[PDB]
Amino acid sequence: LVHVASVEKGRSYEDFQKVYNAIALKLREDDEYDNYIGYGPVLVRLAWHISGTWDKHDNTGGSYGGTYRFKKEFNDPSNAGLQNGFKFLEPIHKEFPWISSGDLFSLGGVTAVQEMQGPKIPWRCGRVDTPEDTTPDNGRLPDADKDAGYVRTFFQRLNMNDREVVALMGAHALGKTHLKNSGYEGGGANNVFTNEFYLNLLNEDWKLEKNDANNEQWDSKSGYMMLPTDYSLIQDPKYLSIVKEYANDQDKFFKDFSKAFEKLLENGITFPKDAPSPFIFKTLEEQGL
Ligand code: HEM
Ligand SMILES: Cc1cnc2ccccc2c1N
Repeated sequence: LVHVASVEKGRSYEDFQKVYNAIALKLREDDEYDNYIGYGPVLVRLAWHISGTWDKHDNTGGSYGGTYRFKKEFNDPSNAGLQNGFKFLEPIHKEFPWISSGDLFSLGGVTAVQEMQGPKIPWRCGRVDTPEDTTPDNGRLPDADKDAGYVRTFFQRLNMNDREVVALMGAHALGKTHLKNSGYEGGGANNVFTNEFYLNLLNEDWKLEKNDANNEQWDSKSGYMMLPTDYSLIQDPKYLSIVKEYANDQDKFFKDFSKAFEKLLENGITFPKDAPSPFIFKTLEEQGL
């Protein structure tokens, strides 16, 4: 099963910079969402969930086909809460109806990372909408109540190794869990991309507690939380070494996250030899906007 990137007809960097800018300006504007967190973190999670359905074994799922727009995937219990991200992107799609759904969802995640002061994430266009019958079944996204071995095995299906997994998990610096979405609660309210997830893991005094949904999570008296799968990164000695590395080197974390996130958003896509190079979009701040 082959998905060949096909550039939206006649479009080039400047077109996609315009879409980036529209997303970024709306991120600035709609600042009240989720107790003033803003839409940045949910857009990152949306880009990951539309990509994280991929299966390397048969090339099903993945960001290419934009299948989150269909009911089966939109209604996946694992995706509860992401409708807010979809709704945010609706007026962007109405203004730029030529962009494919997979390109829009993945670009939303790139734009959010960068606008939240994260690393630059090179991004490639050319995902093409596929029909409703290509929508992956529910159950391909990961459970949070599990251990390091589960996490490691899970991510092999996405062709990610230990360093890639630990780097990607650093996105849990962003946003928060919501009891009604996932059965986990808390995590404060950060909307600036940093390596703080790793600092929090190593430096806080963690207690294993039950939340109001009767699920276990790790809590600190400072008011932070970690999912069982988050905490597994310091329980496993291979993951712990990498956590320590990222806790001690912001730039390395940024560079490794950028690579892993681009890879995640491109899994399953065949780029022709004569496709455009990846685009690196300027932030609003870089443009003086
Ligand atoms: C073992 C892997 C992972 C598990 C089990 C997991 C689980 C979760 C859970 C349960 C939530 C809370 C959802 C809610 O209540 O609203 C969440 C939020 C989030 N996840 Fe993950 N996640 C994983 C990996 C990732 C990855 C790889 C990324 C992106 C690179 C990511 C990005 C985020 C973001 C940004 C949020 C916050 C969303 C918000 O504030 O609305 N997650 N994740
Ligand atoms: C501090 C922390 C830890 N884990 C998280 C998992 C998902 C989303 C946000 C998180 C978060 N802010």
